[PDB]
Amino acid sequence: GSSGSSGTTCHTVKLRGAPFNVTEKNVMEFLAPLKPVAIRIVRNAHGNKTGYIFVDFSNEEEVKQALKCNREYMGGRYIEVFREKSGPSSG
Repeated sequence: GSSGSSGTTCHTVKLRGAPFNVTEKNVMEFLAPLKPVAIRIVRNAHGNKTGYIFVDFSNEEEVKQALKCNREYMGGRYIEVFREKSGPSSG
């Protein structure tokens, strides 16, 4: 209703290029030593991990550092980290 006001959002990071045997653990060790708040795995329509994992953090730093770990390899596939400007996605 005629809204629109900039407001710092909850920093969020996205991870893609993960195998089928990927879990919250892998993400933790991948994002480590950083420690996120909640690791939400993108479950496609038919429930399937299609190279996509939403991870949130407490302080911006943790996130800013998360980007550092770019062009990495875990599980058995190339991973690409991206900073989600918006932030929240679920709902």
